Amino acid sequence: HMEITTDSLLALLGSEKVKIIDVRSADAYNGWRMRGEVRGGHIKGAKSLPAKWLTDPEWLNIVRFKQIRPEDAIVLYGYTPEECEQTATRFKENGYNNVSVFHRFHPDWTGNDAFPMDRLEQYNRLVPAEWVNGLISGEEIPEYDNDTFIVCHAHYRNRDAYLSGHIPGATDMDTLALESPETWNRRTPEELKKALEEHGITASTTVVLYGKFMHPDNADEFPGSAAGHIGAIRLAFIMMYAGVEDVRVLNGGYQSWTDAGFAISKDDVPKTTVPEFGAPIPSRPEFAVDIDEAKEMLQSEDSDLVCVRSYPEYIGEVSGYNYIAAAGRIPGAIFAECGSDAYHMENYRNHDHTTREYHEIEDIWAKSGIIPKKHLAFYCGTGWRGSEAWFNALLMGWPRVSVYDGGWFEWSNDPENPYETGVP
Ligand SMILES: [Cl-]
Ligand SMILES: [Cl-]
Ligand SMILES: [Cl-]
Ligand SMILES: [Cl-]
Ligand SMILES: [Mg+2]
Ligand SMILES: [Mg+2]
Ligand SMILES: [Mg+2]
Ligand SMILES: [Mg+2]
Repeated sequence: HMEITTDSLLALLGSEKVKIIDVRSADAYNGWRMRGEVRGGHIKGAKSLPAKWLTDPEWLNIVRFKQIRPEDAIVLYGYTPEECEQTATRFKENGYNNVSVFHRFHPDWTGNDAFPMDRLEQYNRLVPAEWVNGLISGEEIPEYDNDTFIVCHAHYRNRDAYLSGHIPGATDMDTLALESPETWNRRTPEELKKALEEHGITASTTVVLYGKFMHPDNADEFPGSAAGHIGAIRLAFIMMYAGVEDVRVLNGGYQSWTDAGFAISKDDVPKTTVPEFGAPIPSRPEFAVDIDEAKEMLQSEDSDLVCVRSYPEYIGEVSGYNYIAAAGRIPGAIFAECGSDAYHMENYRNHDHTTREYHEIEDIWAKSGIIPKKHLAFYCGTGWRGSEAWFNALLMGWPRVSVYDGGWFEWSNDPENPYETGVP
Protein backbone atom coordinates (compact mmCIF):
# COMPACT_ATOMS: atom_id res chain seq x y z
CA HIS A 1 0.00 0.00 0.00
CA MET A 2 1.28 3.47 -0.86
CA GLU A 3 2.18 5.96 1.90
CA ILE A 4 1.38 9.66 2.38
CA THR A 5 3.61 12.02 4.37
CA THR A 6 2.62 14.36 7.18
CA ASP A 7 3.43 17.43 5.07
CA SER A 8 1.43 16.09 2.14
CA LEU A 9 -1.65 15.38 4.23
CA LEU A 10 -1.44 18.76 5.94
CA ALA A 11 -1.28 20.49 2.58
CA LEU A 12 -4.34 18.58 1.32
CA LEU A 13 -6.60 19.19 4.32
CA GLY A 14 -9.89 20.76 3.26
CA SER A 15 -9.64 19.61 -0.36
CA GLU A 16 -12.91 17.87 -1.08
CA LYS A 17 -11.28 15.46 -3.55
CA VAL A 18 -9.28 13.65 -0.81
CA LYS A 19 -11.22 11.49 1.67
CA ILE A 20 -9.48 10.84 5.00
CA ILE A 21 -10.70 7.68 6.76
CA ASP A 22 -10.07 6.90 10.45
CA VAL A 23 -10.17 3.12 10.98
CA ARG A 24 -9.97 3.32 14.80
CA SER A 25 -12.99 2.77 17.01
CA ALA A 26 -15.76 5.32 16.86
CA ASP A 27 -14.91 6.14 20.46
CA ALA A 28 -11.29 7.03 19.58
CA TYR A 29 -12.66 9.05 16.64
CA ASN A 30 -14.96 10.91 19.05
CA GLY A 31 -12.07 11.96 21.29
CA TRP A 32 -11.21 9.03 23.57
CA ARG A 33 -7.47 8.73 24.14
CA MET A 34 -7.57 4.96 23.85
CA ARG A 35 -3.78 4.55 23.74
CA GLY A 36 -2.75 7.35 26.10
CA GLU A 37 -2.10 9.88 23.34
CA VAL A 38 -1.76 13.45 24.53
CA ARG A 39 -4.61 14.71 22.29
CA GLY A 40 -7.55 12.56 21.18
CA GLY A 41 -10.00 12.77 18.32
CA HIS A 42 -9.55 12.61 14.57
CA ILE A 43 -7.69 14.40 11.82
CA LYS A 44 -9.81 17.37 10.78
CA GLY A 45 -12.19 16.34 8.03
CA ALA A 46 -11.74 12.59 8.52
CA LYS A 47 -14.66 10.17 8.32
CA SER A 48 -15.15 7.28 10.74
CA LEU A 49 -14.93 3.71 9.41
CA PRO A 50 -13.93 1.40 12.27
CA ALA A 51 -11.90 -1.62 11.14
CA LYS A 52 -14.17 -3.63 13.44
CA TRP A 53 -16.74 -3.38 10.62
CA LEU A 54 -14.59 -5.40 8.18
CA THR A 55 -16.11 -8.61 9.63
CA ASP A 56 -19.65 -7.41 9.02
CA PRO A 57 -21.23 -8.14 5.61
CA GLU A 58 -22.53 -4.53 5.80
CA TRP A 59 -19.01 -3.08 5.24
CA LEU A 60 -19.13 -2.28 1.52
CA ASN A 61 -22.67 -0.85 1.63
CA ILE A 62 -21.58 1.37 4.55
CA VAL A 63 -18.64 2.71 2.51
CA ARG A 64 -20.95 3.49 -0.41
CA PHE A 65 -23.54 5.06 1.89
CA LYS A 66 -20.84 7.37 3.21
CA GLN A 67 -20.24 8.43 -0.44
CA ILE A 68 -16.74 6.91 -0.65
CA ARG A 69 -16.35 6.03 -4.33
CA PRO A 70 -13.59 4.28 -6.33
CA GLU A 71 -12.60 7.56 -8.02
CA ASP A 72 -11.81 9.22 -4.67
CA ALA A 73 -8.29 9.69 -3.34
CA ILE A 74 -8.48 7.75 -0.07
CA VAL A 75 -6.15 8.28 2.89
CA LEU A 76 -6.45 5.72 5.70
CA TYR A 77 -5.02 6.09 9.15
CA GLY A 78 -5.17 4.34 12.48
CA TYR A 79 -3.09 4.17 15.63
CA THR A 80 -0.54 2.27 13.50
CA PRO A 81 -0.23 1.72 9.74
CA GLU A 82 -0.39 -2.04 10.33
CA GLU A 83 -3.92 -1.59 11.67
CA CYS A 84 -4.93 -0.12 8.28
CA GLU A 85 -3.66 -3.03 6.16
CA GLN A 86 -6.86 -5.09 6.07
CA THR A 87 -8.94 -2.00 5.26
CA ALA A 88 -6.60 -0.95 2.44
CA THR A 89 -6.81 -4.47 1.00
CA ARG A 90 -10.59 -4.59 1.21
CA PHE A 91 -10.74 -1.25 -0.63
CA LYS A 92 -8.47 -2.59 -3.38
CA GLU A 93 -10.51 -5.80 -3.71
CA ASN A 94 -13.53 -3.62 -4.49
CA GLY A 95 -11.96 -1.43 -7.14
CA TYR A 96 -10.62 1.49 -5.08
CA ASN A 97 -7.24 2.05 -6.68
CA ASN A 98 -6.30 5.40 -5.10
CA VAL A 99 -5.68 4.36 -1.48
CA SER A 100 -2.79 5.70 0.62
CA VAL A 101 -1.93 4.97 4.26
CA PHE A 102 -0.81 7.74 6.61
CA HIS A 103 1.69 6.21 9.03
CA ARG A 104 2.33 9.09 11.43
CA PHE A 105 -0.99 9.89 13.09
CA HIS A 106 0.14 8.56 16.47
CA PRO A 107 2.19 10.07 18.02
CA ASP A 108 3.32 12.57 15.36
CA TRP A 109 -0.06 14.15 14.57
CA THR A 110 -1.67 13.62 17.97
CA GLY A 111 1.40 14.98 19.78
CA ASN A 112 1.67 18.21 17.75
CA ASP A 113 -0.70 21.07 18.57
CA ALA A 114 -0.06 22.59 15.15
CA PHE A 115 -1.83 19.80 13.32
CA PRO A 116 -5.64 20.14 13.30
CA MET A 117 -7.83 17.64 15.10
CA ASP A 118 -11.56 17.57 15.83
CA ARG A 119 -13.52 15.75 18.52
CA LEU A 120 -17.03 15.34 19.85
CA GLU A 121 -17.04 18.15 22.39
CA GLN A 122 -18.61 16.14 25.21
CA TYR A 123 -17.26 12.75 24.13
CA ASN A 124 -16.53 11.64 27.66
CA ARG A 125 -20.24 11.10 28.31
CA LEU A 126 -20.32 8.43 25.63
CA VAL A 127 -18.04 5.70 26.91
CA PRO A 128 -16.37 2.72 25.25
CA ALA A 129 -16.61 -0.81 26.64
CA GLU A 130 -12.90 -0.78 27.56
CA TRP A 131 -13.57 2.17 29.88
CA VAL A 132 -16.49 0.39 31.55
CA ASN A 133 -14.29 -2.69 31.98
CA GLY A 134 -11.57 -0.53 33.51
CA LEU A 135 -14.10 1.08 35.86
CA ILE A 136 -15.52 -2.23 37.12
CA SER A 137 -11.98 -3.64 37.42
CA GLY A 138 -10.73 -0.71 39.53
CA GLU A 139 -8.09 0.16 36.94
CA GLU A 140 -6.81 3.62 36.08
CA ILE A 141 -9.02 5.07 33.35
CA PRO A 142 -9.07 8.47 31.64
CA GLU A 143 -11.99 10.87 32.07
CA TYR A 144 -12.89 9.60 35.54
CA ASP A 145 -12.29 11.33 38.87
CA ASN A 146 -14.78 9.66 41.15
CA ASP A 147 -14.77 6.87 43.69
CA THR A 148 -18.43 5.75 43.48
CA PHE A 149 -20.14 4.22 40.44
CA ILE A 150 -22.99 2.00 39.35
CA VAL A 151 -23.54 0.24 36.01
CA CYS A 152 -27.25 0.10 35.18
CA HIS A 153 -28.92 -2.13 32.55
CA ALA A 154 -32.03 -0.33 31.29
CA HIS A 155 -35.13 -2.11 30.01
CA TYR A 156 -38.86 -1.46 29.74
CA ARG A 157 -40.80 -4.03 31.85
CA ASN A 158 -38.47 -6.80 30.70
CA ARG A 159 -36.15 -8.11 33.41
CA ASP A 160 -35.34 -11.01 31.08
CA ALA A 161 -33.43 -8.53 28.94
CA TYR A 162 -31.04 -8.27 31.91
CA LEU A 163 -31.28 -11.81 33.26
CA SER A 164 -30.46 -13.26 29.84
CA GLY A 165 -27.02 -11.61 29.96
CA HIS A 166 -25.60 -8.37 31.38
CA ILE A 167 -22.36 -6.58 32.20
CA PRO A 168 -20.85 -8.17 35.36
CA GLY A 169 -22.07 -6.49 38.53
CA ALA A 170 -24.61 -4.36 36.74
CA THR A 171 -28.06 -3.93 38.27
CA ASP A 172 -31.21 -3.47 36.18
CA MET A 173 -33.46 -0.42 36.08
CA ASP A 174 -36.93 -0.64 34.57
CA THR A 175 -37.67 2.56 32.69
CA LEU A 176 -40.93 2.46 34.75
CA ALA A 177 -38.73 3.37 37.74
CA LEU A 178 -38.17 6.91 36.44
CA GLU A 179 -41.11 7.53 34.06
CA SER A 180 -44.84 7.08 34.55
CA PRO A 181 -46.86 4.74 32.27
CA GLU A 182 -49.77 7.12 32.78
CA THR A 183 -48.28 10.47 31.80
CA TRP A 184 -45.38 8.87 29.87
CA ASN A 185 -43.35 11.71 31.36
CA ARG A 186 -40.56 11.69 33.92
CA ARG A 187 -41.91 11.06 37.41
CA THR A 188 -42.35 13.73 40.09
CA PRO A 189 -39.33 14.89 42.10
CA GLU A 190 -40.55 12.91 45.13
CA GLU A 191 -40.87 9.70 43.11
CA LEU A 192 -37.52 10.28 41.35
CA LYS A 193 -35.71 10.78 44.66
CA LYS A 194 -36.99 7.52 46.11
CA ALA A 195 -36.49 5.52 42.88
CA LEU A 196 -32.90 6.69 42.53
CA GLU A 197 -32.13 5.94 46.20
CA GLU A 198 -33.67 2.48 45.86
CA HIS A 199 -31.40 1.73 42.90
CA GLY A 200 -28.36 2.86 44.85
CA ILE A 201 -27.81 6.15 43.02
CA THR A 202 -26.75 9.45 44.56
CA ALA A 203 -26.20 12.74 42.72
CA SER A 204 -22.45 12.18 43.09
CA THR A 205 -22.50 8.57 41.80
CA THR A 206 -21.04 8.03 38.32
CA VAL A 207 -23.93 6.19 36.59
CA VAL A 208 -23.16 4.14 33.49
CA LEU A 209 -26.30 3.32 31.50
CA TYR A 210 -26.70 0.79 28.72
CA GLY A 211 -29.44 -1.39 27.26
CA LYS A 212 -29.85 -4.45 25.05
CA PHE A 213 -31.28 -4.24 21.54
CA MET A 214 -33.59 -7.22 20.98
CA HIS A 215 -35.26 -6.37 17.64
CA PRO A 216 -38.51 -4.55 18.48
CA ASP A 217 -41.45 -5.91 16.48
CA ASN A 218 -44.57 -3.73 16.12
CA ALA A 219 -46.64 -6.92 16.17
CA ASP A 220 -45.79 -7.34 19.85
CA GLU A 221 -47.59 -6.04 22.93
CA PHE A 222 -44.50 -4.21 24.25
CA PRO A 223 -42.01 -3.49 21.43
CA GLY A 224 -40.17 -1.04 23.68
CA SER A 225 -39.16 -3.98 25.85
CA ALA A 226 -36.73 -4.77 23.02
CA ALA A 227 -35.40 -1.24 22.51
CA GLY A 228 -33.20 -1.33 25.59
CA HIS A 229 -30.54 1.12 24.49
CA ILE A 230 -33.04 3.83 23.48
CA GLY A 231 -34.48 3.17 26.96
CA ALA A 232 -31.02 3.61 28.48
CA ILE A 233 -30.57 7.01 26.83
CA ARG A 234 -34.08 7.97 27.94
CA LEU A 235 -33.04 7.18 31.51
CA ALA A 236 -29.83 9.14 31.01
CA PHE A 237 -31.95 12.18 30.12
CA ILE A 238 -34.11 11.75 33.22
CA MET A 239 -31.09 11.26 35.53
CA MET A 240 -29.30 14.28 34.04
CA TYR A 241 -32.44 16.41 34.48
CA ALA A 242 -32.91 15.11 38.03
CA GLY A 243 -29.34 15.97 38.99
CA VAL A 244 -27.01 12.99 38.66
CA GLU A 245 -23.87 15.00 37.98
CA ASP A 246 -21.89 12.30 36.10
CA VAL A 247 -24.01 10.16 33.73
CA ARG A 248 -22.38 8.03 31.04
CA VAL A 249 -23.90 6.00 28.21
CA LEU A 250 -22.08 2.92 26.91
CA ASN A 251 -21.75 3.63 23.18
CA GLY A 252 -23.67 0.95 21.29
CA GLY A 253 -25.11 -0.60 24.42
CA TYR A 254 -24.77 -4.25 25.31
CA GLN A 255 -23.54 -5.21 21.85
CA SER A 256 -20.39 -3.12 22.34
CA TRP A 257 -19.67 -5.01 25.56
CA THR A 258 -19.95 -8.47 24.00
CA ASP A 259 -18.14 -7.36 20.81
CA ALA A 260 -15.21 -6.27 23.02
CA GLY A 261 -14.97 -9.87 24.24
CA PHE A 262 -15.76 -9.21 27.88
CA ALA A 263 -17.49 -11.66 30.22
CA ILE A 264 -21.31 -11.98 30.33
CA SER A 265 -23.24 -12.56 33.58
CA LYS A 266 -26.76 -13.86 34.27
CA ASP A 267 -26.72 -13.24 38.04
CA ASP A 268 -29.65 -11.30 39.52
CA VAL A 269 -27.58 -8.69 41.34
CA PRO A 270 -29.41 -7.41 44.44
CA LYS A 271 -29.78 -3.66 44.58
CA THR A 272 -27.99 -1.50 47.13
CA THR A 273 -30.01 1.23 48.84
CA VAL A 274 -28.56 4.66 49.53
CA PRO A 275 -30.11 6.82 52.26
CA GLU A 276 -29.95 10.19 50.44
CA PHE A 277 -29.92 11.20 46.81
CA GLY A 278 -28.03 14.29 47.95
CA ALA A 279 -29.24 17.05 45.61
CA PRO A 280 -32.44 18.95 44.81
CA ILE A 281 -34.54 17.34 42.10
CA PRO A 282 -34.52 18.61 39.48
CA SER A 283 -31.10 20.20 39.43
CA ARG A 284 -31.13 20.68 35.63
CA PRO A 285 -34.77 21.66 34.90
CA GLU A 286 -33.70 23.41 31.68
CA PHE A 287 -33.18 20.00 30.08
CA ALA A 288 -36.97 19.36 30.19
CA VAL A 289 -39.65 21.32 28.34
CA ASP A 290 -43.33 20.80 29.10
CA ILE A 291 -46.25 21.60 26.87
CA ASP A 292 -46.88 25.27 27.75
CA GLU A 293 -43.26 26.13 27.01
CA ALA A 294 -43.34 23.94 23.90
CA LYS A 295 -46.22 26.03 22.55
CA GLU A 296 -44.18 29.20 23.19
CA MET A 297 -41.23 27.68 21.33
CA LEU A 298 -43.37 27.12 18.23
CA GLN A 299 -43.88 30.90 18.12
CA SER A 300 -40.26 32.10 18.23
CA GLU A 301 -37.51 32.52 15.65
CA ASP A 302 -35.13 31.64 18.51
CA SER A 303 -36.54 28.16 19.19
CA ASP A 304 -38.05 25.08 17.56
CA LEU A 305 -39.60 21.73 18.39
CA VAL A 306 -37.82 18.84 16.70
CA CYS A 307 -40.05 15.88 15.74
CA VAL A 308 -37.96 12.69 15.99
CA ARG A 309 -40.63 10.35 14.61
CA SER A 310 -41.05 8.00 11.68
CA TYR A 311 -42.53 9.05 8.37
CA PRO A 312 -45.82 7.06 8.76
CA GLU A 313 -46.28 8.78 12.11
CA TYR A 314 -45.45 12.20 10.69
CA ILE A 315 -48.07 12.01 7.91
CA GLY A 316 -50.64 10.60 10.28
CA GLU A 317 -50.99 7.14 8.73
CA VAL A 318 -50.49 5.60 12.21
CA SER A 319 -49.99 6.81 15.75
CA GLY A 320 -46.78 4.76 15.94
CA TYR A 321 -47.84 3.01 19.14
CA ASN A 322 -50.36 0.45 20.35
CA TYR A 323 -50.95 2.73 23.37
CA ILE A 324 -51.42 6.07 21.55
CA ALA A 325 -54.80 6.54 19.88
CA ALA A 326 -54.41 9.66 17.71
CA ALA A 327 -52.45 9.84 14.44
CA GLY A 328 -51.07 13.18 13.33
CA ARG A 329 -48.33 15.71 13.97
CA ILE A 330 -47.70 18.91 15.93
CA PRO A 331 -48.05 21.91 13.57
CA GLY A 332 -44.83 23.84 13.16
CA ALA A 333 -42.32 21.25 14.39
CA ILE A 334 -39.22 20.46 12.33
CA PHE A 335 -39.19 16.85 11.09
CA ALA A 336 -36.05 14.87 11.95
CA GLU A 337 -36.93 11.37 10.76
CA CYS A 338 -35.85 8.82 13.37
CA GLY A 339 -35.73 5.71 11.26
CA SER A 340 -38.29 3.02 10.49
CA ASP A 341 -40.80 3.13 13.38
CA ALA A 342 -41.35 4.25 16.97
CA TYR A 343 -38.72 1.83 18.33
CA HIS A 344 -35.78 2.28 15.94
CA MET A 345 -33.19 5.03 15.51
CA GLU A 346 -31.42 3.91 12.32
CA ASN A 347 -30.86 7.45 11.07
CA TYR A 348 -28.97 8.28 14.30
CA ARG A 349 -26.97 5.07 14.67
CA ASN A 350 -24.49 2.82 13.01
CA HIS A 351 -25.44 -0.80 12.30
CA ASP A 352 -23.66 -1.80 15.55
CA HIS A 353 -25.91 0.67 17.50
CA THR A 354 -23.11 3.16 18.23
CA THR A 355 -24.05 6.78 17.56
CA ARG A 356 -23.79 7.86 13.93
CA GLU A 357 -20.70 9.86 12.97
CA TYR A 358 -21.59 13.14 14.59
CA HIS A 359 -20.71 15.34 11.59
CA GLU A 360 -23.31 13.46 9.54
CA ILE A 361 -25.99 14.09 12.17
CA GLU A 362 -25.01 17.77 12.30
CA ASP A 363 -25.13 18.13 8.50
CA ILE A 364 -28.53 16.48 8.09
CA TRP A 365 -29.91 18.58 10.94
CA ALA A 366 -28.51 21.77 9.42
CA LYS A 367 -30.38 21.16 6.16
CA SER A 368 -33.62 21.45 8.16
CA GLY A 369 -32.56 24.42 10.29
CA ILE A 370 -31.87 22.27 13.34
CA ILE A 371 -28.82 24.28 14.50
CA PRO A 372 -27.12 25.15 17.80
CA LYS A 373 -28.05 28.83 17.76
CA LYS A 374 -31.66 27.76 18.51
CA HIS A 375 -33.21 26.54 21.72
CA LEU A 376 -34.39 23.11 20.51
CA ALA A 377 -36.80 20.75 22.25
CA PHE A 378 -36.58 17.25 20.79
CA TYR A 379 -39.65 15.05 21.12
CA CYS A 380 -41.43 12.01 19.76
CA GLY A 381 -44.38 9.92 20.89
CA THR A 382 -43.51 9.99 24.58
CA GLY A 383 -39.86 11.04 24.76
CA TRP A 384 -37.68 7.97 24.09
CA ARG A 385 -36.39 8.75 20.58
CA GLY A 386 -36.45 12.45 21.48
CA SER A 387 -34.05 11.76 24.34
CA GLU A 388 -31.57 9.96 22.08
CA ALA A 389 -31.66 12.81 19.56
CA TRP A 390 -31.21 15.27 22.43
CA PHE A 391 -28.28 13.29 23.80
CA ASN A 392 -26.55 13.41 20.43
CA ALA A 393 -26.93 17.22 20.39
CA LEU A 394 -25.72 17.47 23.99
CA LEU A 395 -22.65 15.43 23.01
CA MET A 396 -21.88 18.00 20.31
CA GLY A 397 -21.84 20.74 22.94
CA TRP A 398 -25.03 22.42 21.77
CA PRO A 399 -25.85 24.90 24.57
CA ARG A 400 -29.67 25.12 24.50
CA VAL A 401 -31.13 21.63 23.90
CA SER A 402 -34.05 20.06 25.76
CA VAL A 403 -36.55 17.22 25.50
CA TYR A 404 -40.20 18.23 25.18
CA ASP A 405 -41.21 15.31 27.36
CA GLY A 406 -44.94 15.18 26.65
CA GLY A 407 -44.51 14.74 22.92
CA TRP A 408 -47.32 13.68 20.65
CA PHE A 409 -48.95 11.67 23.47
CA GLU A 410 -49.48 14.70 25.69
CA TRP A 411 -50.25 16.99 22.75
CA SER A 412 -52.99 14.78 21.26
CA ASN A 413 -54.46 13.88 24.68
CA ASP A 414 -55.84 17.45 24.79
CA PRO A 415 -58.54 17.69 22.10
CA GLU A 416 -58.16 21.48 21.96
CA ASN A 417 -54.63 21.21 20.57
CA PRO A 418 -54.44 21.64 16.77
CA TYR A 419 -52.77 19.01 14.61
CA GLU A 420 -51.87 18.24 10.99
CA THR A 421 -52.12 15.10 8.88
CA GLY A 422 -51.14 14.04 5.39
CA VAL A 423 -48.14 14.70 3.19
CA PRO A 424 -46.98 18.34 3.73
CL1 LIG B 1 -9.49 2.27 18.99
CL1 LIG C 1 0.54 11.72 21.43
CL1 LIG D 1 -32.20 -0.04 21.36
CL1 LIG E 1 -45.47 15.21 15.78
MG1 LIG F 1 -6.78 10.00 36.60
MG1 LIG G 1 -43.11 11.98 27.83
MG1 LIG H 1 -42.67 1.70 24.90
MG1 LIG I 1 -30.96 -2.66 49.31
